[PDB]
This record gives sequence, C-alpha cells and structure tokens, in this order.
Amino acid sequence: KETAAAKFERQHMDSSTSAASSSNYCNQMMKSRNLTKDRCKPVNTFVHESLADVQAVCSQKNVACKNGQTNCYQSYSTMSITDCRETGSSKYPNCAYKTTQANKHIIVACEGNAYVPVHFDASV
Amino acid sequence: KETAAAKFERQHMDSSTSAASSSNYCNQMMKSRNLTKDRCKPVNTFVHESLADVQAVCSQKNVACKNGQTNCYQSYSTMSITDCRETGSSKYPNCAYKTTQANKHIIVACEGNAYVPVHFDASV
Ligand SMILES: [Cl-]
Ligand SMILES: [Cl-]
Repeated sequence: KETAAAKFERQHMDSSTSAASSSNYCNQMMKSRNLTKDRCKPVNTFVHESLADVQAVCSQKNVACKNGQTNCYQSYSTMSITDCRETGSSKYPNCAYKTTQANKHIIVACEGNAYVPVHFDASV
Repeated sequence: KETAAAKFERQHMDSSTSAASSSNYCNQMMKSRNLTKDRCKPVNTFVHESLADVQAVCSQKNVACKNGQTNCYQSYSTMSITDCRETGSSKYPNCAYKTTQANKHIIVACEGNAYVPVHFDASV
C-alpha cells in the first residue's frame, strides 16, 4: 500500500536532474522507479523541479481534469519535464521507451490535507 | 452519428488561425464547435496546422496511448496548439474556459483506412 501522494512522487518527480540526460533517460528511469516491474507502464511524465515547486502547483490555477473533476491545477509557469512513452518495438519484460524532453505547464490533481499532488493529468 | 474522423476534425482542428487570438479564444471556439451544447467539455485541444499536417502524424512515430493501445503517433515536430480547460468558475450553460497557447508535439490515435486521426491523446 503506497499513499497516493507517495505514488505521485515516485512516478513523477525527478528533482535530481535539470533535464533528460540522453535518449536512454526513460528506459533507465522507468526501470528504477519500478514502473516496469510486472508490466510496462505505457506513458509516464517526470518533472524536473523541486518537490516544493511541484507541490505549490496545488495553490495555482484551478482548472478541470480531463476526467471532469475539479481538483486539478495548472502551474503558472513552465517546468522542465520529460515524457516517457513505450515504443511500438517494446514488449514486457523488455520494456522500450522514447524520451521527449520539454518545458510545459503541468496540470496535477490534488487531494488530501496536506493537500498535495496525487495524479499527473497533463502538461501544456 | 458522426464518423470518428469527422469528430476529431471538429473537436481538434483549427487551421484558420496560426495561434490563439486572445484569452477568449476557448470560450468562442468551444461554443462554435458545439462542445458546450448539452454539457461543458472539460478539456479540449485545438491544433493550428493544416489538416494535412495533422493527418500525416499517422505515419510518424508509433508510440503507446495513455490507455495502453498501440495506434498512437507522436508528431516529429512541434505544432502550434491551444489547450482549452474549464475554469473553477464555469457552470453549464455558462461555460468558462482558460486558453493556453503553446507549441508541442501532438500525439494522436489513428484508425480506419483511410487511416486518419480519431482521438487526441496528448501533447508533449
Ligand atoms: Cl503521466
Ligand atoms: Cl483534448
């Protein structure tokens, strides 16, 4: 059992690097964050900002989530992020990922109190 | 009954402008594309490129869809796009939208043959 807040940190936070390293960043990160354990997670985004900057997004712009809920927030500024998506030539347990580095606003759903990010909804 | 291809064109294509006009672009577009008819669509992206450039994305990078399917493609280049998302101060039939203009790769699911975009999966 992992708290929803802890799961968000593990799947989406990468404060140790300013941006994706090389084309192998995703294969390495998806593996060490245990996102390739029983299955290959198809899509996952990593945010390269402090945990505190990502958490502050829960007090930023209140916007709707793609699912219609209203506890999503879009960051006022763009953040360094890296999208990891399985390549068509990927097959569990030999997971393969395309790394796409970019700067975009992130939108996250927040919940609990402490009111922290619990789901990565999208980047803009 | 609208074909899936026709629905994608109507919800996501805006080849008539190079980029979102002003902060009211989304209120105007979501209304005239009939996305505010019986309900307020919570999130919707418009692509400002030709229909032909968007359709060519179906022969570009084959990547997985957030849902795990494998018929998604990410465009090799960034495209002018505009994200429209309901503000927390939006309530049907007085739909309210935040307009966020940006340049990102788009990822779309393609299907049918003619093999054309049928769903906007995400932008990167
Ligand atoms: Cl994600
Ligand atoms: Cl959309």
